Amino acid sequence: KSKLPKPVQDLIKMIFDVESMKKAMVEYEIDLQKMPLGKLSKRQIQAAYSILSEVQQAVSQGSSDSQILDLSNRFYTLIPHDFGMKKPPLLNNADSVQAKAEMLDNLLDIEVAYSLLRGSKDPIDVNYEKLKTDIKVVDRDSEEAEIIRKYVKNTHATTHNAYDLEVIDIFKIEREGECQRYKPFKQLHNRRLLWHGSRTTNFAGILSQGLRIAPPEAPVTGYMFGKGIYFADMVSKSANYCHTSQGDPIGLILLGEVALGNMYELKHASHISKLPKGKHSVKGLGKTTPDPSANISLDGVDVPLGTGISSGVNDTSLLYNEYIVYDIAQVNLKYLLKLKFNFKT
Ligand SMILES: CNCc1ccc(-c2[nH]c3cc(F)cc4c3c2CCNC4=O)cc1
Repeated sequence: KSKLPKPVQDLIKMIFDVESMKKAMVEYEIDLQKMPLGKLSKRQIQAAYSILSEVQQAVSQGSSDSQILDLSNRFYTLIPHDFGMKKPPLLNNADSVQAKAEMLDNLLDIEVAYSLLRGSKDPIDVNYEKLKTDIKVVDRDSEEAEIIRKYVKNTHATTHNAYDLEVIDIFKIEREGECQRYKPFKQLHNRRLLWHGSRTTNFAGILSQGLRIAPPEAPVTGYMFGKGIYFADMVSKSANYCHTSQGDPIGLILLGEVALGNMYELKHASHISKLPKGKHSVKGLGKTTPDPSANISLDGVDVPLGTGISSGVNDTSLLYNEYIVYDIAQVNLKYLLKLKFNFKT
């Protein structure tokens, strides 16, 4: 009965895949009986973030093993885990705290996906409408597809040699309310078409609610430029955040129009609470940048699809550029790509 094109139906099945959600939770060693998908709650996850912030503070402060163990046990009480024969890993380093924070980020979007899914017509059409997003297939033979394929081909980083990328499908997307929300930023200068990678299990949340900023209660660990929305001009830097594997080599990646305006240019980590007055974004400066002479205009937006060349910058923490905005209204999502990851083994 569903009149949606086959590629769009396949996308809906992929994003609302309950088996992918359960597999993710098993990998995280979550107790699926004590915290089923339907029992995930914002208030409990909020409280879990706060505890992880206390753990992060305890670890860097060099607190006693007693107070670290206490906080570690409090986290596992809020978010039940099942380690089987193995005892529960002690949360006593920054990497472990960041891994649990990123698990919570993914769990929240899985909760959104499951709540939508269980919230006459073909089930595929019903679930499509719940995304509150217009999704159209971009024709393979179109100049539009040629530009996007070239962006993918040209901006694969030399140091990301674990996989090759193949574009399966290109979708043009329009989130309900996003045009009205973006309107004020639409006439800002320096609008750029940039990559945003995420786990497939996040995309129901991303399409229904848009790209969002980490809450205050989330720990600061791994936010190089503070709590904002991060984008790449190199497809492979973003593609890495799809967290695809040989077992599941199909990923989803966004092209967003980002209203960057006056960029605060940084070479090193700075946890931005407030931009300098007159700045609209941060650019992390990479050693390698898309060749600016190959910059193209797609529907009034700059597409940096040039091959990676040396920037001017040797004295930087970053191999590749990154772009951060601190207002959700500065992003207009344009395309969603289904990518095949061909791992080299
Ligand atoms: C949430 N834990 C800390 C954290 C995790 C991931 C990111 C991040 N940095 C990026 C740079 C970039 F150029 C592109 C991306 C990211 C991300 C994740 C979002 N997606 C990206 O493509 C930033 C902070």
